[PDB]
Amino acid sequence: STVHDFVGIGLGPFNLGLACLTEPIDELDGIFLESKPDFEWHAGMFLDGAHLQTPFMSDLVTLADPTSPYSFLNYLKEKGRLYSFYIRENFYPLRVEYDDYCRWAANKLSSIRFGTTVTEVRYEDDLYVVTTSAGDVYRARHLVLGTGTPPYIPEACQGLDGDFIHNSRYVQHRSELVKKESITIVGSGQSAAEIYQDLLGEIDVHGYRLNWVTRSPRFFPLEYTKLTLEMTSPEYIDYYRELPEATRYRLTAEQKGLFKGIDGDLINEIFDLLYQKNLAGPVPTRLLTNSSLNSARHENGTYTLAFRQEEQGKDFEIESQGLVLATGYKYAEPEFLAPVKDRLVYDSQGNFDVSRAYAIDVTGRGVFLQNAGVHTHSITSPDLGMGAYRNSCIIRELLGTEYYPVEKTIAFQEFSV
Amino acid sequence: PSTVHDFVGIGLGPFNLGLACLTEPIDELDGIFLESKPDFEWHAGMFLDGAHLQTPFMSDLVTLADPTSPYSFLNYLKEKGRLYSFYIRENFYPLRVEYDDYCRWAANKLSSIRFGTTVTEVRYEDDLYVVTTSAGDVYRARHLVLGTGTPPYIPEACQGLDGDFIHNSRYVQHRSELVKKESITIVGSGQSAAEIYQDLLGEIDVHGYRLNWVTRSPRFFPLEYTKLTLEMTSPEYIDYYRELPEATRYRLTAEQKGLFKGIDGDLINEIFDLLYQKNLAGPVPTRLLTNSSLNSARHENGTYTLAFRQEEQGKDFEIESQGLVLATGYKYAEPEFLAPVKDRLVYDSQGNFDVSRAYAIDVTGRGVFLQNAGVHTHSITSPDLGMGAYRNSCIIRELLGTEYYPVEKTIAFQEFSV
Amino acid sequence: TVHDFVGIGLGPFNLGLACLTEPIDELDGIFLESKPDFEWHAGMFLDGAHLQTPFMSDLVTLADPTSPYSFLNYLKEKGRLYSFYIRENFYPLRVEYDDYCRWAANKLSSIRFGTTVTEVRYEDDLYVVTTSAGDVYRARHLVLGTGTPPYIPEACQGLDGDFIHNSRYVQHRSELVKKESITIVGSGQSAAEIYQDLLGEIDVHGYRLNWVTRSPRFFPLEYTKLTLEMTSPEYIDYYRELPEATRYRLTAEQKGLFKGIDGDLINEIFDLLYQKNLAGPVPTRLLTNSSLNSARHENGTYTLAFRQEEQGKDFEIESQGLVLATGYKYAEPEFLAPVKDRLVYDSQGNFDVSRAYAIDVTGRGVFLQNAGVHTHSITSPDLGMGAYRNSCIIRELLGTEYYPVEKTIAFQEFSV
Amino acid sequence: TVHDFVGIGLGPFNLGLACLTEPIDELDGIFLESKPDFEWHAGMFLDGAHLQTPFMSDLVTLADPTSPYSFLNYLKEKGRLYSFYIRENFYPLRVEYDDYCRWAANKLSSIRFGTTVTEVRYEDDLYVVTTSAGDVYRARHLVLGTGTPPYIPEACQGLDGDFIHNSRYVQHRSELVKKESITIVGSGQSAAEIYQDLLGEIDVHGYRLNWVTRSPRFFPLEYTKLTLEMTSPEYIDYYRELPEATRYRLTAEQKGLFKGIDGDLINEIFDLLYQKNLAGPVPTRLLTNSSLNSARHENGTYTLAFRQEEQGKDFEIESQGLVLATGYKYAEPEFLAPVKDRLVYDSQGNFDVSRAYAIDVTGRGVFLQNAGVHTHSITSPDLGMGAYRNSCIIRELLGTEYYPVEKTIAFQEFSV
Ligand SMILES: Cc1cc2nc3c(=O)[nH]c(=O)nc-3n(C[C@H](O)[C@H](O)[C@H](O)COP(=O)(O)OP(=O)(O)OC[C@H]3O[C@@H](n4cnc5c(N)ncnc54)[C@H](O)[C@@H]3O)c2cc1C
Ligand SMILES: Cc1cc2nc3c(=O)[nH]c(=O)nc-3n(C[C@H](O)[C@H](O)[C@H](O)COP(=O)(O)OP(=O)(O)OC[C@H]3O[C@@H](n4cnc5c(N)ncnc54)[C@H](O)[C@@H]3O)c2cc1C
Ligand SMILES: Cc1cc2nc3c(=O)[nH]c(=O)nc-3n(C[C@H](O)[C@H](O)[C@H](O)COP(=O)(O)OP(=O)(O)OC[C@H]3O[C@@H](n4cnc5c(N)ncnc54)[C@H](O)[C@@H]3O)c2cc1C
Ligand SMILES: NC(=O)c1ccc[n+]([C@@H]2O[C@H](COP(=O)([O-])OP(=O)(O)OC[C@H]3O[C@@H](n4cnc5c(N)ncnc54)[C@H](OP(=O)(O)O)[C@@H]3O)[C@@H](O)[C@H]2O)c1
Ligand SMILES: NC(=O)c1ccc[n+]([C@@H]2O[C@H](COP(=O)([O-])OP(=O)(O)OC[C@H]3O[C@@H](n4cnc5c(N)ncnc54)[C@H](OP(=O)(O)O)[C@@H]3O)[C@@H](O)[C@H]2O)c1
Ligand SMILES: NC(=O)c1ccc[n+]([C@@H]2O[C@H](COP(=O)([O-])OP(=O)(O)OC[C@H]3O[C@@H](n4cnc5c(N)ncnc54)[C@H](OP(=O)(O)O)[C@@H]3O)[C@@H](O)[C@H]2O)c1
Ligand SMILES: NC(=O)c1ccc[n+]([C@@H]2O[C@H](COP(=O)([O-])OP(=O)(O)OC[C@H]3O[C@@H](n4cnc5c(N)ncnc54)[C@H](OP(=O)(O)O)[C@@H]3O)[C@@H](O)[C@H]2O)c1
Repeated sequence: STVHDFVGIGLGPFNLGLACLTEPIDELDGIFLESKPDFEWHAGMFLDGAHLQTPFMSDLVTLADPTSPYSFLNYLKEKGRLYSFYIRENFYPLRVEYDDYCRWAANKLSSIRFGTTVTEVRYEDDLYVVTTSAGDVYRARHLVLGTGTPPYIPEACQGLDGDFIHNSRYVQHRSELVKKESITIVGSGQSAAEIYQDLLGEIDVHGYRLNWVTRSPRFFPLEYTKLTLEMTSPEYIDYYRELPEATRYRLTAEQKGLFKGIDGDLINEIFDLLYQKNLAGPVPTRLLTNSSLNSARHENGTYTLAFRQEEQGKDFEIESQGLVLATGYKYAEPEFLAPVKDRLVYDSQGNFDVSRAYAIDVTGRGVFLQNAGVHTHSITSPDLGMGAYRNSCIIRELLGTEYYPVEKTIAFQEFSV
Repeated sequence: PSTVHDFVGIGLGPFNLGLACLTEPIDELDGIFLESKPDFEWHAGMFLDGAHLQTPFMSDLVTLADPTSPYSFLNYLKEKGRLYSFYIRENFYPLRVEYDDYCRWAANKLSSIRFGTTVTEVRYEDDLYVVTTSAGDVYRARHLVLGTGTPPYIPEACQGLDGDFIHNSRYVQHRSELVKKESITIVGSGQSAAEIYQDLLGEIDVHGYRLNWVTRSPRFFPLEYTKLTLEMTSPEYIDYYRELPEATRYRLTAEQKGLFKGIDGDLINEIFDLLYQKNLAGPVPTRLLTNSSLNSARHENGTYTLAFRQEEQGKDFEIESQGLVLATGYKYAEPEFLAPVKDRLVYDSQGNFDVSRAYAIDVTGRGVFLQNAGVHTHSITSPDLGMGAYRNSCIIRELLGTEYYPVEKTIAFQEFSV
Repeated sequence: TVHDFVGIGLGPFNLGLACLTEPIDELDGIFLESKPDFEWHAGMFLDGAHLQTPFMSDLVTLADPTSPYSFLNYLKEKGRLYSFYIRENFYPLRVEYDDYCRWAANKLSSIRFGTTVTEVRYEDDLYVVTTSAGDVYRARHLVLGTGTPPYIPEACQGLDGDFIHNSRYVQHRSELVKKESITIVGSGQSAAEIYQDLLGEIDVHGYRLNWVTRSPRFFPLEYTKLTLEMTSPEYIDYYRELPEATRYRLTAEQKGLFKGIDGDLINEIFDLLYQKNLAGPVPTRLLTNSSLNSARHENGTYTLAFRQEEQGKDFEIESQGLVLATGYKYAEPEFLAPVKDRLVYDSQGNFDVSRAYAIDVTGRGVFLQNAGVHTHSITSPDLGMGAYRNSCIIRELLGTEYYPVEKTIAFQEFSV
Repeated sequence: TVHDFVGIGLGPFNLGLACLTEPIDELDGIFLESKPDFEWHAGMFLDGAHLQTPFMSDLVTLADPTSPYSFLNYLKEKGRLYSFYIRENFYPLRVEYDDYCRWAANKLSSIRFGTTVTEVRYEDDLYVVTTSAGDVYRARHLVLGTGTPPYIPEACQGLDGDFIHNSRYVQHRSELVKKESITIVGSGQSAAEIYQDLLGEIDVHGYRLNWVTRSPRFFPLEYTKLTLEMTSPEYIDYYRELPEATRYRLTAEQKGLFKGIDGDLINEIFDLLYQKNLAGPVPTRLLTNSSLNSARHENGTYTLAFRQEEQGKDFEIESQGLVLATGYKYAEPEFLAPVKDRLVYDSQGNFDVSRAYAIDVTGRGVFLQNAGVHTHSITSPDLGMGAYRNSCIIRELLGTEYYPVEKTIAFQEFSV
């Protein structure tokens, strides 16, 4: 029956931003399929005071069209909170506020189908046939994959017994963790430090042991200096994508400090808190680096975790009743892409050889990939501050026209000669 | 010549320009704006290097009334190809030259502005306000929105003073002359004076002049910018402040000076650090004096003879300076062109415009609207860029009868009235 | 046995005088403290609370950085100097500063704890100080350092119930958080710290939280560096020489210079209000320009009659908890009754403190720590000027200037 | 006359040793310095330049806060203590620290300025130190503190023209701004301060400003407090015990821990670029990943051959002015030639500095200040660990501890 211009699979910030940007475009009509009954953005990490790491301009539309009615500032105006935000004079919205803002934006759009899980994608008669778990079938000429990056746990914890959790479900399991006699957090990303700051603040009223163990060499901060922020730019992606595949993969091993790590102010608040608590006596906490969790066993409601200090070359074990795996996220190719696997391009490492224009299929403009492209677009791939730019390039290729102006240079420095 | 507009805006500063930007998509409103200068220009004499706004960029021409408006600072940055650079800069306060460039950019997009037009006479006839220009043109409108700003103020001691002294509003144009002199004296301790002092103190070793900073103020007090005090820049505080007695309001205007005047706290601290840095190499020939009012001045032998009095201590003293920079502020004066319609304007017991809560100054309560110059009725919000959109939205509401842009009634956590 | 001086009270100002006078052998002093050990406003030991002056304003440093009683040498001895080095924060925590003073007073032998002064007499060119236990000390000079007791409004004198002055907040916090409603009177630094503490857990206990003050705004502590130059020797020289009526009118105008709120705490309070208001309306009220004029206690509930002094309207507030954060005030200690004929007073009844911090007819017999805002402006209760004042006292007691006393420190001139 | 030790060189580390050993009567030391007086990188005395470590990292404070040679006591003597207190900045200006170090050296009795060491011999179980003037000193121990001389790329060895290393920038600034083009090579803190200085006057002189660096990014100095805990005694113990190949790999991947740009300075450079770009296109280039491989001089211009080592592309830059901010490197001094057999080397040819900072076969005869990143990681050139290493050196010299040597300062653990 009906054949749309494109189907959006998943409705996270990137595909929702595409939905807000394509809604006023008449000659371009797409639909978005989302498994959840409504938008929801990492609710398990809705800690008190938690905020974005990027300014409010990295919302769904502003960096492409500040006049769009779905901007964060327009959302604050409708809620009667714009003047209060003006006085707050903070660039970073709280996560619970950004999540409510996204739900508010998705509710203004009619191109979204909530409660719809894509289970099969087929290519028939020059059309992509999308089938959902409820049996509904959609057809279109292009696809925009925005399924995000699911949680990642070390394989040493796959099949582990007990009540251990990934950080993506921390808030729902907080009441149980604070009742235990010991808690161990694995990892040292931003989520680990937030949870560590959270549990360390109440370490007196509960009396547990708090262990923070990570494989990284240091609790390194997020490199947020402005000359480095210029690498989140179109001209750098131009230079980075043209590099040989071996150079891009070697860079990704050394560029994790540019988009991961801990907020510098959070590290300093954690030290200040440690200093404050230690005035009343020794604090029952441990912080270890260069230690990789290699195996874990459960018994009597207690975990025996085996680490190896890879730098020192020594093994040690830690016993703890609570286990929070703040081990990050990792993309895996969705199973619904199996019938069209022969139409998708791959690189010499088994991952999608994403084009400069964010395409992953043989035609070069049929299947578009949101996120999951660090090996081809560097730190800009999961960046909320580049979602409107990427959606601009996707709109430009889908439409042929540059509906939203796409900047070619933004940086004072040059990366290529 | 046969047209009757809904209103005529007199003067095109940031407040009336914001009204122009906000009424442009309103078809039921027919406005026209008359500006003396050939183009927009915003205190160009204070375009010192690095100088920036005291209010975040959301206090632009439209955003607090309509973030979706095409005349916002963010949309302007997007069009200039600078939006991502400002994103990385991560600074709420635009440069002054940047804000000026943005306002000229927005005025160029409108069709309702007549530049090079100086209003000389306003008359009332046939239930219409007749506005004559210096070129002889005549515009008729049902309403008026007055936005002529606040001209410079100099003390009575300097009226009819000889020499090359300057008010701070002409500093950038006279800077290359001032740095040649043997001594410079700054009078006043507002934000303008401190910016000039820092600029001249930064080059004190390159030019070898004495640098005097003398103020009538009791201290170099900072701009009170803490957030609970910022909540007084709100509509609910205006509701409270406006309905206070006239004597109470005039007393608060004398005491609320540190709320919207004074110096940025960061600038005061950077001044001290620079004094500390320069003092390492030897005595810095600079004087910082407070509680001292300039009572008399004369220009003889090519130099100035300033007579001060330390009002708190009660002792007179003199300062000799070849340069004189009066950073003594601005003050509104009733424009001459309103003379033929003073019978239709409402005044308080002090002789100033008894500006209504809805920003009207005429007898009907909705014919002549006043931008700025309303501190005695609207407190610190009167010259605040962060309340221009709010005032214009109330003005638009009185012109239409309907609230085109939503007008917030409460924004603050605290309460001011019981 | 007759000493050179007897110090009455052992707060930070007399303790600093103790550490500064220990190496001076030509001075014999003794200090009498009522309490068993040193304790500094322990009722305000809120979590994270810190000083409002940098650590260089400790007991000795601004007079002698080499003294062994410095905060830095204290940290060195506690194995915490390097951690403090990484902390890179000028402001010690309040519990830390209390522990530091306790560590310093207790390294000295000139302090007699558990000793309350009851009467002071002048008998043949000597000051004779008798204690509550009957013992008697004689000295040629006296150094009064008894501090400033809490102040409560007249509307609360003889008030029934369990209300507290903020100076006893830490002890009574467990019971206040049980109540259905809490009202804070005042808007100083103590009131805002308590408000921030109670607002942080307003969801946990679900009480209504009121913050009503007589101040016109929640004005911040004016802390910019050019204003800090008024905490200088040259400003006291200028301020003390002003006419007494000028000084008294100035004290009403310089409240924001030392009796406000830390600007960052004000901003933290607004952000917490903004944060909690996302979930729903926060049951809190913040009112200004309101004076507490009468209070009554009925069935564990307080009825507080307020008047908005600017608007001119009365209003009431019902609250089960009442925290008076209404500041402190110096009262003439009754043990000075026999020597009142030797003390100099001004036209308003307060001690006419000389520039050299003396309050007796000889200009060098009785010295007053603190309680001198009307003569020395904001420098009187300032920990940053405790070492300067003590070196001037030592200068009078010695005849020679032991510790170098700065004459000018500021870039600006206050006097012409 | 045979002393207990001879100090060779008088930089901050050996000057600190001199202040810490002055009150030790059981120790007889002497220090020999080539300069007529103390001078600390005066070629980098740009206006506003400050230390990157707090003032507690002075000559003595972290070992003995009571020492009369502390920065705070220097400020007291200069009548500048209160103004510094108002300044409330942890970082002294470089001109200030240089004046303070000169002040401390003039108070001491153990320094011979204008004395260059030309030879070191070992005979009769003593070290023989011969100066260029022919004077001969004997002592049981030696402490080497000759610093790290400038390093320039070998592509600039024997280069013609008026090019300079950044060590001499202030002396050549007047002539640099007259040229039509200036190129800075490298991206440490030195290069960034120079770029900011020249960019600030780019509208006054009309040169083109080039900033090219082999570094992959203009990375900031990692200064967050959990990383600062790696500058600690416990991290040195863990680090030194690691295998030698592991230590040499860490020195390559820890340049951002002490050899970056101050984060505030990066953001200021970007803001200045934003500001000046408002008026028009600013004539400046910033390039990374580019190594300088060849350089030749023509008339009064330089032709520089660069290679972007990542993109794999050669390019050239035409520049009249050349400023090499390429860092510093320790080379073994020639005066150690006769005693090389008594020194210990590792597999790479560098000194195998022990945990107690010794480099001689006896493990306690010759100590090395600085020049030990491969053995003590980022603490080796750090002013914040100068008093600690000097306290250990004094412990080895005196046989036991004189100043308290902390065993643990951090909250985290590095060894398991
Ligand atoms: C706690 C946290 C905070 C972060 N903060 C920031 C920040 O401040 N700035 C920044 O730049 N980055 C940030 N990131 C990184 C990144 O921007 C986010 O992870 C972001 O959510 C990624 O957007 P996405 O749409 O690609 O993924 P997601 O938000 O995970 O979108 C995936 C969506 O697709 C749906 N879906 C999945 N499979 C199917 C299917 N088969 N059919 C239909 N729907 C499906 C899912 O239900 C989900 O709604 C943060 C990440 C985390 C975890
Ligand atoms: C240097 C400086 C910086 C400031 N920065 C800020 C800030 O960051 N934030 C803030 O909130 N406030 C700020 N202010 C205060 C205030 O917002 C400004 O003074 C602002 O320019 C006032 O706008 P206005 O339109 O009322 O006056 P103006 O900008 O002065 O507008 C008056 C205009 O009307 C024209 N005009 C006058 N008479 C006539 C006539 N008869 N016919 C025709 N045209 C006429 C004039 O030519 C002029 O263009 C600043 C003030 C100064 C001086
Ligand atoms: C919570 C709080 C925090 C403050 N923080 C700062 C700050 O950071 N910086 C600053 O500059 N100022 C600060 N102040 C203000 C002021 O410096 C302090 O109040 C300071 O404690 C005053 O010192 P004092 O010795 O004069 O008074 P106190 O510290 O009160 O000393 C009085 C002492 O004398 C004893 N005493 C009283 N009567 C007798 C008697 N008859 N016989 C014997 N002993 C007696 C008392 O038991 C007590 O020990 C703060 C005040 C408060 C309340
Ligand atoms: N709005 C916000 O503030 C916010 C909040 C959360 C996340 N984010 C962003 O989301 C992204 C991910 O953040 P994240 O903190 O959730 O995850 P993350 O940054 O990827 O951190 C994962 C941590 O787990 C460690 N790890 C992995 N496997 C391990 C093993 N076997 N044993 C021990 N440690 C192991 C990793 O060490 P290695 O270093 O060796 O890999 C790493 O330290 C980042 O880009 C972040 O900026 C932002
Ligand atoms: N965006 C920006 O950065 C910026 C720049 C400039 C201005 N502004 C704002 O514009 C407004 C005016 O600023 P402004 O600094 O130009 O003026 P101002 O704040 O009014 O300062 C005037 C100074 O001159 C003093 N003075 C007046 N008459 C005197 C006399 N006879 N003798 C000695 N001193 C005398 C005044 O002392 P008294 O205190 O006794 O009156 C006062 O200190 C302010 O609200 C300001 O915030 C903002
Ligand atoms: N280490 C620290 O950070 C720290 C902590 C606490 C205190 N301090 C210092 O200790 C001193 C005292 O602090 P504080 O906050 O406890 O006292 P405070 O500064 O004197 O504040 C007292 C408050 O109570 C108000 N008040 C007085 N009588 C009232 C009445 N009848 N009705 C309503 N309100 C009334 C006052 O309003 P009015 O303005 O009208 O008088 C004032 O707002 C200050 O100098 C402070 O800087 C420092
Ligand atoms: N307190 C202060 O303000 C201050 C001031 C100056 C210095 N310092 C400290 O002194 C130490 C040295 O600082 P520094 O800035 O003088 O030097 P530096 O940190 O060692 O920086 C040297 C720069 O020159 C580059 N380089 C070397 N050879 C090159 C070549 N052939 N071609 C291109 N680039 C080349 C290096 O690239 P690579 O990255 O590949 O090596 C590096 O970027 C640091 O620890 C610093 O913290 C402190």
